[PDB]
Amino acid sequence: EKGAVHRLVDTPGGRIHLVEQGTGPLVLLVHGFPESWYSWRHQLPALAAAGYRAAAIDVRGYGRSAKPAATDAYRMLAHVADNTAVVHALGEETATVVGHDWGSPIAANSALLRPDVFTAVGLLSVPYAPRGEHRPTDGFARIGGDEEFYVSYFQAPGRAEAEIERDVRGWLAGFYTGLTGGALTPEEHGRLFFVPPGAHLADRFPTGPLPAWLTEADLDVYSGEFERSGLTGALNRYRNVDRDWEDLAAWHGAPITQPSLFIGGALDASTTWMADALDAYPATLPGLSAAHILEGCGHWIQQERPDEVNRLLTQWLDGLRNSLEHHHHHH
Amino acid sequence: EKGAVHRLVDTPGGRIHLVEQGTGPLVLLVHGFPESWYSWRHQLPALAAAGYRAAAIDVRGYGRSAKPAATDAYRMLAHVADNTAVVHALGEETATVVGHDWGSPIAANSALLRPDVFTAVGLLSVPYAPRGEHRPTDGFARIGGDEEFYVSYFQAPGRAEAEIERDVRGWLAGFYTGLTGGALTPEEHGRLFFVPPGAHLADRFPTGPLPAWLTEADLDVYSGEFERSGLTGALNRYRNVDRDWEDLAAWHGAPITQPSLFIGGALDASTTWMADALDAYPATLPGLSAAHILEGCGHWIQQERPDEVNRLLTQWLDGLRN
Amino acid sequence: GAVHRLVDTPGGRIHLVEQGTGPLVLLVHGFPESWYSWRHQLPALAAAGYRAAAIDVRGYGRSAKPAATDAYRMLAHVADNTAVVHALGEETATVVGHDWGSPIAANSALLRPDVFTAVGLLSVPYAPRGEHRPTDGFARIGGDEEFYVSYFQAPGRAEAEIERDVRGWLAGFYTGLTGGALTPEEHGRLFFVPPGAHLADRFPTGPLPAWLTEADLDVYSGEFERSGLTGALNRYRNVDRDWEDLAAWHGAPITQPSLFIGGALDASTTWMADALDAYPATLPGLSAAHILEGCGHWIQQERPDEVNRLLTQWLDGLRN
Amino acid sequence: GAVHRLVDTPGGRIHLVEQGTGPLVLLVHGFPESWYSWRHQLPALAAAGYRAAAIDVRGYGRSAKPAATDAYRMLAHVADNTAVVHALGEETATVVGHDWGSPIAANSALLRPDVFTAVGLLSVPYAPRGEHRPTDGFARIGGDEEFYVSYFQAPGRAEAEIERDVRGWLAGFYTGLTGGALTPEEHGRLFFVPPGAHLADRFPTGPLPAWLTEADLDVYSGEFERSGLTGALNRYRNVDRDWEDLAAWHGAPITQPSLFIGGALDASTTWMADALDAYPATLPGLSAAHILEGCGHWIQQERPDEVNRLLTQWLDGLRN
Amino acid sequence: EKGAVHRLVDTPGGRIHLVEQGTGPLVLLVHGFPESWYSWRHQLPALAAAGYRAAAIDVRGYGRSAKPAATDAYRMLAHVADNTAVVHALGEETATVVGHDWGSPIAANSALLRPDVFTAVGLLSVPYAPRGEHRPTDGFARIGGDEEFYVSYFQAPGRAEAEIERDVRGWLAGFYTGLTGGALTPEEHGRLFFVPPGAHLADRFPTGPLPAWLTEADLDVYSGEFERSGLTGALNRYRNVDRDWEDLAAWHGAPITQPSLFIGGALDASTTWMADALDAYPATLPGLSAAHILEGCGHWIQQERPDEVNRLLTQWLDGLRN
Amino acid sequence: EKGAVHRLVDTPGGRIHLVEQGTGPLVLLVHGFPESWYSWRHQLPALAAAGYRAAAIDVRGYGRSAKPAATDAYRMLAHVADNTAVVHALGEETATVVGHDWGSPIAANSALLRPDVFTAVGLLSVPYAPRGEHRPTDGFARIGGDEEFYVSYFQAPGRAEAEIERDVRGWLAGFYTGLTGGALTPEEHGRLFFVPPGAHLADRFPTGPLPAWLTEADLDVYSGEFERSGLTGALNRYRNVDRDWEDLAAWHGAPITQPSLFIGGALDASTTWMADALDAYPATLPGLSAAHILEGCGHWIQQERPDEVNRLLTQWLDGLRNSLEHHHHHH
Ligand SMILES: C[As](C)(=O)[O-]
Ligand SMILES: C[As](C)(=O)[O-]
Ligand SMILES: C[As](C)(=O)[O-]
Ligand SMILES: C[As](C)(=O)[O-]
Ligand SMILES: C[As](C)(=O)[O-]
Ligand SMILES: C[As](C)(=O)[O-]
Ligand SMILES: [Cl-]
Ligand SMILES: [Cl-]
Ligand SMILES: [Cl-]
Ligand SMILES: [Cl-]
Ligand SMILES: [Cl-]
Ligand SMILES: [Cl-]
Ligand SMILES: [Cl-]
Ligand SMILES: [Cl-]
Ligand SMILES: [Cl-]
Ligand SMILES: [Cl-]
Repeated sequence: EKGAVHRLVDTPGGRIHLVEQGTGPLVLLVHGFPESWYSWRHQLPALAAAGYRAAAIDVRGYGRSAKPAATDAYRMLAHVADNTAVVHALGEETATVVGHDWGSPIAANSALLRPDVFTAVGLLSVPYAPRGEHRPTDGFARIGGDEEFYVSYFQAPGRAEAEIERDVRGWLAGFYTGLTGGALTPEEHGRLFFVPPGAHLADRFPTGPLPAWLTEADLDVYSGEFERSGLTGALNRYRNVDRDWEDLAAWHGAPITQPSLFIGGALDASTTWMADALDAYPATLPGLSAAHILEGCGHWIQQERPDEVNRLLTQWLDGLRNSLEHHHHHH
Repeated sequence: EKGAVHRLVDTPGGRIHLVEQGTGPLVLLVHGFPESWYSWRHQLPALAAAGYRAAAIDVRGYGRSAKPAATDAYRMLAHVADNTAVVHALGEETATVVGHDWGSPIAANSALLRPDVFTAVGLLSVPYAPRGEHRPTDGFARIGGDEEFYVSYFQAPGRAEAEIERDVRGWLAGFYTGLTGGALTPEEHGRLFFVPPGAHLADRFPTGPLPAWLTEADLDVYSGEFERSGLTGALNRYRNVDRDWEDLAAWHGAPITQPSLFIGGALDASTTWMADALDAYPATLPGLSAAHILEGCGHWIQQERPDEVNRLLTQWLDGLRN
Repeated sequence: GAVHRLVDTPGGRIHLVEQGTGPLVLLVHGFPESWYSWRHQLPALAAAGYRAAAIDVRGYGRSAKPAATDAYRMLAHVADNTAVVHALGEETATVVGHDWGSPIAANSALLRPDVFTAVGLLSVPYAPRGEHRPTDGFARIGGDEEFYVSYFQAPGRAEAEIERDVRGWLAGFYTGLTGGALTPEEHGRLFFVPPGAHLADRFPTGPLPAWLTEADLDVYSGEFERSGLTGALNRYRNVDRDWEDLAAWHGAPITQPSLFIGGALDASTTWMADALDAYPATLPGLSAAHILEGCGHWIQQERPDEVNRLLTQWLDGLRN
Repeated sequence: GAVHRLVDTPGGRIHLVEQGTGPLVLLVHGFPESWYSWRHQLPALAAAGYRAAAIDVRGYGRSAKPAATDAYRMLAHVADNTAVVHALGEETATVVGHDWGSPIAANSALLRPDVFTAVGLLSVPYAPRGEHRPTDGFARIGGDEEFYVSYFQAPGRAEAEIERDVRGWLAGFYTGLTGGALTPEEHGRLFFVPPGAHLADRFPTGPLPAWLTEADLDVYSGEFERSGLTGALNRYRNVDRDWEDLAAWHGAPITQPSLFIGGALDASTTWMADALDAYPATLPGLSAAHILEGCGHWIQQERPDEVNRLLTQWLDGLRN
Repeated sequence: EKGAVHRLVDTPGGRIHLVEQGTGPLVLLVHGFPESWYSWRHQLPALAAAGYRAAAIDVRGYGRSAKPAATDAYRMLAHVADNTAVVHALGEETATVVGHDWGSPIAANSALLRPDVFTAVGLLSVPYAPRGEHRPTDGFARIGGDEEFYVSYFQAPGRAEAEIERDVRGWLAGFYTGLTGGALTPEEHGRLFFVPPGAHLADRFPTGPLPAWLTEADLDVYSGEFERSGLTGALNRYRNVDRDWEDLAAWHGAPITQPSLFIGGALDASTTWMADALDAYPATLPGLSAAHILEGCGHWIQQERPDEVNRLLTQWLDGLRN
Repeated sequence: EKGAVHRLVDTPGGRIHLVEQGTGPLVLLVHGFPESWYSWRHQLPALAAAGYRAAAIDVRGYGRSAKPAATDAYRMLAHVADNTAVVHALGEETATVVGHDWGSPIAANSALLRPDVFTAVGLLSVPYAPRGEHRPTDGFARIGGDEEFYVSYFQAPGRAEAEIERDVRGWLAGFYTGLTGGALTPEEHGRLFFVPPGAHLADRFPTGPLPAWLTEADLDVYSGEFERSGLTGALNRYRNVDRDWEDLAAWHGAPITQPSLFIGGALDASTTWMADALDAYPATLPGLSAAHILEGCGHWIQQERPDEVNRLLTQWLDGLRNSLEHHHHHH
C-alpha cells in the first residue's frame, strides 16, 4: 500500500514485479496459488517495523511479472533463478526467503539450490518434501479412484482455464472461501479437491459470503489481477511437477540444513495431507527452528492469521539476527 | 472513473470488460493497439453529458477482457461477436459503434456484418477499406525494401513479444511518443514502421519527455495493463490479417451503408498512408457524413484532440437523432 | 438449355450448371451429392420463369477443393455463394439448399440478407447458432455407440471406409435414407457406429432406390471416384469452427421469406422437431413448412414433382 | 471397343480403359496427364493384336488418391501395376510408360521382371538408382533460380499456382512442351522459377497445339478440376523416398526386352544424354532408342502414328 | 572369433558390420530379435569347414551396424538393400541368405525381391508367409483379449524401451531363458507374449539359471551390445510391420521359387503359431527341400541345436552344389 | 583393464556404466567428446596406487550408459544428477569430481550445484566459465563470418551425425590426430574448427598416422564404442548449451569456492580460446589450488601427458587429504 513501494526488476527470465517495505536484511516473500504479492500486505509493514526489508514478488506467471508462453518456462529452476536475480537486483547478496503454498516449494528449492544466497527459509502451509523417486503425475493419478485429483485435473492445458474463465471472480471467491479455516466440514473440504468425470472443480465450491480475511475490495484486487493475467501462468506451475522431479534429481532426498521455519494451518489440507513429509523434518530440515500449527486456521495462513504469522516470522528472524516438536497456537 | 462504472459481461468467447457512463442510446467505443478502454477516458463524460450511454470495452486480448490462447481466436469474426454480445448484454438491441486504430476495422466489420445491430459507425485514424483481392501479408512483405514492415514483424509469435517485454513501459512510452503529432519529422515518422534486419522496432522510438496527452500516471495505467496482460492478445490482432481477408470474402468490395463518420490525424500514417481508401469513400462509405482530418494531430486522436473529437462525435450522433 | 460454367471466387472456383432466364435461384446440394442432385429442378425452374444455378459445393465435383480442413467452414461456403451470384451478373438471389446445403443456404440468408432475399431449406431445419459446442453434443448422444457425425470428425477415418468401394458405399447410403427403405429400428441404428465397426455395415443391400438409376449412380460415383470424399466430409469437420464463427449471429432469426420442405421419413426432420417448432420465432418470414408423407432424405429426388410445385409456387408467390 | 474398368488394388483402386484382345500392354501416362493421353494408341494396339490397358495413375482421374504424400512412392505405383495385371486375368504383361510413367514402368520391369517381361519407355530415359540424393541434385541446379522439381516439393505451393486457373495452366504447360513451341532460350527458362515468380509466368499463350483440341483440353481440365493436382504432384514429392526404397536395385540394369522413344525437342531427352548413352549397360535388352525429329514432350500425341508403328512393330518382334 | 574376421562395409543406408569366416560361396547369415551376429558363432566355423564363406551381419539397428534415427528407416526394403550391398561389397554377385527370427522375413524378402542375387534362402524359426491382405496391426490388436500382444506392445516408441532399459541384462536373460525349449510349460510360454494392462512384458519372464546354450560370458556379449546400442533400432523392426505390408504389396501372395530350407523348434511359438504358413509351403515355397521341426527345441535354434542346424545347413547347401 | 572393475549403477536417468579402481576417497572422472571412460585408463591405476578409489563413468549418451531419446535429456542438470547418484550408488557421501573437455563443465557444475557432495573439483582442458548473460547459440553464431563455428554446425539434429557416420573410425582418427599437440600448425589447427558452407568438418582433418597416445588397438576401442552408440548422445551435449544457460541462470556469475585444480594443454584450443575465463579464476575459482599448463600438450591431456596428469592430480588430492599463477610444465 503506502510506505511500501512497487519495483520492476530484470531477471534472466524477464521482468519481476514486487512490492518492498522496510530497511534491514532482505526477507523475500513468495505467494502461492492463485494469489499475488498482495497476499503479504499484512506482513510488509510488520516486517518493516521489526527492522527488515520485506519484498513480496509476483511469481512468474502472476500479476505484473513476466509470463513466458512455454509451459516449461515455469519449471522450479526458473522460479529459483527469479528469486536469485531479485536478491541481486535489490543490491543484496543474501536473503531470507519465505514462501506460502506453491511459494513454499519455490522457497525451499531456492534455499536448497542456492544456500549461499538464501541463508534461512520460511515455509507456510506446504511442508518441505525432498525430490522423490516416483513421477508426480503417476502419483496424482492413483489418487481418487473414480474422481480426478485436482492436480491431475490441472495438467491438461486450457482445461482448468476454461472452467475458471467461466467466471474468474466467482471461481476465486469460491476457492478462497472454500479453503478458509472452518468454512467446510472436513468431509466436503476433502471432496472439494476431487473432480467427478464431466464435472467442474468449482461445482463443490461454497457460494456464501466472503470469509472475514477477504473484503470485497480485496477480492477486487485479486480478481483484477487474474482477469488481466489469465490463469495459465499460475496453472503452469502445476504442469511442471514432472519436469521438476527430473531437474531436482540431483537433490534426490536432500535436506535443507540452513535455519528453517514452518507455519501451517490446522484446518489446511496442504498441511494434513502431507503430514508424513512434515514428520520427516528431523531428517529433511535438520535446521528447523520450529514447526508451528495455527489452530482453526485454514489455507490462507498469512491472511487468516496475520498477527500470528507476523509474530512468528519476526521472532524467528530476530532470533537469527541476534543468534523437535509441533507447536500449536490458539485463537 | 468518477461517474463511469466498470462491468463484466458474458459473450460467446468469454468475458468482456468495459467501462460505461451515461444514459441513452448506446455508443460502443473500441480502442486500438496498444491501448485500453482507458483511451476513451475523455470521451466517456462527454458522450454521457450529451445524452448517450458510452461503453468502452477492453478488446479481446486486452486488459480485463478474455484472452484466448489460440491465435485465430482474435480473428475479425470474434471481435464482431464480442461487440454484438456486448450490445445484447447491456440490454440494447442497437448501438452506434465507434472504433479507433484497430478498433476501426473492428467497428467497420461490426457495421458490415450486423447492420441490424450497429446502425451507425464512426471510424478514427484507420479509414474503411472494403475486403480486397490481395492477401494482406503479400503486400506488407513487399514494401520497405530491405527493411521489414512492422506488421510483417508482428506476424511471428513471440518475436515482437520478446522485443517489447525487454521493457514494456519503455516500449509503450516510445511508441506513444513516436506517433504523437509533431514528435518526429515525417521522414523519421515513416521509417519508425520499418525494421532493418537484426534490428528492433523500438530502435527508432524517440526517448525523452512524454507527450502532453499522456501523463506519467496515464503511462502507469497503460503499462500496468500490459505488464499483466502481456502483448500476445494485442499482437494476435495483426496475426489474423490473412484469416480476416479469407473470412470477410463474402463481403468483398461491399460498402457500409449505415451513417458513418471518419476522423483522422494529418500526421498519422494510419490516415495518410491510405489516401486511396479515403478517395473511395463516396463509393465505399456512401452514408458518410464527412471525413475530418485534424491538422497537426498524430495517431492518438481521441487523446491528442479530445475536445474536437468529442464535438465531432456528439454533433454527428445528434445529427442522426434528427 | 442447361449450361456448365466455372466461376471465379475468393476461395478459388465454383462449378455450376444453370438453366433458364429470370430471377436467380441458387441451388445448394447436400452430402454426399452433386449439382446433379437438382437435375429434376433445373428444367422445372426454367419453365416457371427462373434462372436456376446448381453449384458443386466447395469440395465437390468440379469446384475448388482446398487442402486445409477449415477452408470448408461455413463462411467459406457463404463467400462462394455470394461470389457466384455476382459472377452471374446478379445482385440478389433466392438460395435453396438441401441437407448440408440447408445450413449453407440459411447462413447465406443470415449473413448477406441484402444478397439472398429469400431462402429455401430442404430436409434440414434451420436452428440458430446456440451456445453449446456441437461436438460435445454429438459425443454424449448414443453412449456407447458413436454418432456418425463424431465418426466423421477424424481425418482419414470415414475416407478409409468409403474408399473400400466408393460406389457400393454411395449406393448403400442413398438406399438406406430413401423413404421406406428401413424399419425405424434399422433406420435409427444406421446413424451409429459400434466401436470397431464401419458405418456402412448397417447399410442395406439390394436394388437401387426408385429415384436412382444405374446411370444416376454412375454420375455420382464417377464424381467421387475423382474428387474423393475429404472435401465433402470436411463440411462435418467444421461444426465447431462454424459454431464459433457464427457467434455474432447467436440466436438470430432469418427474417426474409423462407420455405421449408422435409420428409416425414427423414431423420433430419424428426430429430430436429424443436427447430421446426421454433420456426415462428426463428423463421418469422416462413411461408410454410411442408412435411411430405412417406418421403425419405433425398427429397428433391424422391418427390421431384412435389418439390418443383412447392418451389415454383413459393417463388411465384414472392414476386406477386 | 474400349471399356472402362475399376480394379481392386492393395492401395485402393486403379481405373483404366482397355481395348483389344491378346497379350496385355499396360500403358502408364505422365504428368499432368490421364489414361486419355493414350487414346490414339488404344485402337492401334487393338488392331495389331494386343489388349491395351491405359490406367489412371494413382492420384489421377478415377484411381485412388490417398492423402499421405508417401503413398505415391514408386513401390506403390509398382504394386498398382502388378495388381492390375492380375486383376485383368493375366500373369505377365508388357508395360509402356511415358514421362513419369517411364520410371514407373522401368521400376515395374526392374522389381517384377517375372510379371513385366518387356518394357517400353517414352520421353524419360531409364537411369538406374544412383547414390546421390535427388533433391540435393535438383537444388544446386540453376543457382539462383529454382528448378521446377524443387518448386514442386513444397505441399500447396504448386497447387496454389495451378488452382488459379487449372485449365489455363494445363494449356500453357501442354503448349510450352510441344515440339517447336519455344526457342531454346524460352524452353530452358520454362523449367526454372525465379524467386517469388510462378512457373506458369513463362508458359506461352495463344493457340492450343496441334495435338490438343479444345475438346481434348476439356477432358484433361475436367479431370483435374475434380481430382486436383496434389496426387499428380506427390509423384515428384517422392524422389528422395524412391531413391531410398530402390537402393536394393542400386545400379541394377533392366535385362528383359526394352524400347525407348524420345523427342529431339524434349528436354527430358537432352538433359539425360548420359542415361541414354549408358543404355548398352543399363538397358542391355534394348531393341532400339528412337529420337523423333522435331518432336516435343507429348510424344504419343505429337507423333501418334510413328509411336504406334514403333510400339506394334516392337511388340510383334518380341513374340516372333 | 579365432578364424573369423570382423568387417565394416558401406551400403546405401550406411555402415554394416559383419563377421565372416571361410572361403567359397557366400552364405549370408541374418540374426533376429534381440540378438547379434554373435548368435551365429557356432555356424561360422561349421560353414567355413564345409567350404563356404559365412558372413554374419549385425542387422541395421544392432551392434556395430548403422542405426538411423527414423523409425521407417527399418522398413523391409532397407534391410534388403543392406543385404544386397553387403553381397556386392564382399565382391560377390550371388549368395545364399539364411535368416533366423526377424532375419527370416528379411531373408525371405531378400530372396523375393532380388532373386538374381539371393539364389537360395534358409529360414529359421519364422516360416515364410507371403504378403497378405490384412493390415498386420489389425490382427496383433485382435488376439489376447484384454491382454495386449507383445508386438502391439512394441509399437509405441519408448514404451518397450523404458521397460527394457530398467535392466537390459536382466531383460535379455529373462527373454533368452523364457524362450529356451522346456524352460516354461506351454501355457506359461504362451502368455509370456501377452501383457496385461499396466503390466510389463518381463513380468512373466523366468528368473534363475541361464539356459545351457548361453554362458554368463555369452550374456556379457549380448548385454554389452545392447547397453551400447539401445533397443530402438531392434524394436523399430516391429514398428514397420504395416509399412512393410504396404511396401511388399507388389509381391502380394508371391511365392519364393529359389531353393529354400526351413528349420524351426517344436517348442518355439514363432514356429507353432504359424502352422498355417507351414501348411502352405507346397504353394508358397515350391522350391522347399524340407521343413525341419526340432523336437524339444525352443526359439534360439542355432544356439540350442547348433550341431543339427549346422548339419542341416551344410548338407542343404552341398545339395544345391550338385 | 585389470584390477579395475566394471559396474552398472542405477540413477534417476537410468543406467550409468563405469570402471572403478582402488580403495580410499572417491575420485569421479568425467570424460569429454568424443571419448569414453577408457580415456582415463592411465589415471585409474595411478589414483588407485596413490590411495584413491577412481571411478571413470561413461557420460550419459556414451558407451554402456543410458542414452535417452529426448535431446533435453542431456541438459547439464541431468549430468549433475548422474554424478550425484553415482556417488551415492558407490556407497559414498562425498567425492572429488574431475572432468575433461565436456566433462569439465559437467564437473564444475556438479561442484557448483551440489557442493556438499562434490567437495573438490578438477578441470582439464576446458576452464570454468560461469553462466553468462548471452544466449550461447547467438554467440557461437557471431563466430566465423563466412564459416560456421563447429558448435553451430553441431546444433542441427542428424547433421553432424550424417557427416560422422560416413566413416566413424576415420572421423575419430582425424579428430584425435588433429587436436594432438603439435599435429597441426596453429593456423590449420584453428581452421579445423570452422566449416565452410557445404563442406564437412572432417575435410580439414589430417590423414596421417595415429598420434603416439592412440594405438590402433586404442582406436578399435573408441571406434568400437561409437559404432555401437552412434554420435547423437555425444552431440546432444552441444545441443543443450542454450537450455543449460537457462537452467543455470540461478547460478549466474557464481564462483566455485571448494578447492579446485585446472590442468590444460598449451597447444589446446579449448585452453587458448577461453583464456579470459581462465584469467578470471581469482574471482570465479577462489579456491583454485593452481592452474597447470602442459607445454607441447594438445587436447587429449590425460592421454598425451598421462604421467604428468597423474602426478598433478595425486599431488593435489594428497594435499587436500592431509590438508595466483599459471604453472607451466615442460616435456
Ligand atoms: C497446495 As495448492 C491449493 O497450491 O494446489
Ligand atoms: C494501425 As497501428 C500503427 O496501430 O499497428
Ligand atoms: C443429415 As446428413 C446426410 O447431412 O449427415
Ligand atoms: C519431365 As516432367 C513433365 O515429368 O517434369
Ligand atoms: C518373432 As519374436 C518372439 O523374436 O518378436
Ligand atoms: C571443447 As570440444 C572439442 O568438446 O567441443
Ligand atoms: Cl501465458
Ligand atoms: Cl537475519
Ligand atoms: Cl495469450
Ligand atoms: Cl524490466
Ligand atoms: Cl482434399
Ligand atoms: Cl489428395
Ligand atoms: Cl536409434
Ligand atoms: Cl541398471
Ligand atoms: Cl540417441
Ligand atoms: Cl580427499
